[PDB]
Amino acid sequence: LATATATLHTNRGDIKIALFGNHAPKTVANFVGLAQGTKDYSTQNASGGPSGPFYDGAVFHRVIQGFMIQGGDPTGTGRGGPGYKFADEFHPELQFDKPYLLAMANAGPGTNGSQFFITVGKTPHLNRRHTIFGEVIDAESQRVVEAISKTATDGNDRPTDPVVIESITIS
Repeated sequence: LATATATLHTNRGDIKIALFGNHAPKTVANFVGLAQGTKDYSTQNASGGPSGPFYDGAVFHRVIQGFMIQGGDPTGTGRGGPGYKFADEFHPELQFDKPYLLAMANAGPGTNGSQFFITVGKTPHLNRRHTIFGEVIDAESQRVVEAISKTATDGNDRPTDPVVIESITIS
């Protein structure tokens, strides 16, 4: 299925994710573009600057145990994005019937920006509400995602110890 690989190098470990470029071409192209600094975004990146890799220094600001981990907001608040919205991409072969799925966070139809999430369980109520565009490959990466999901959080589901995406390798 996969047409490319992404590794989120976090301060709590690496997460190798297979990207579904043939099922969600625009979403994957958007994620890869931001990751590498190739996409033209109009806000600031997670390092506060105008250009380069968009997600470096980004946190997972929303972690809910046995549900998912969500990040990719340059402000780390949950209200931010790269300065644009774009369409969802639902594919009949992609649904939330396994854990460890990379998908886009959103505020309802057509609101994808930069925020994404990784599930830690089956979440069928998210079917046809969130674009799936990836899946974590190896068992070790699944463990990092698991450990991140179990981290201590405040009353808003924000981790007390910041989980930081230090950079992202594409390959």
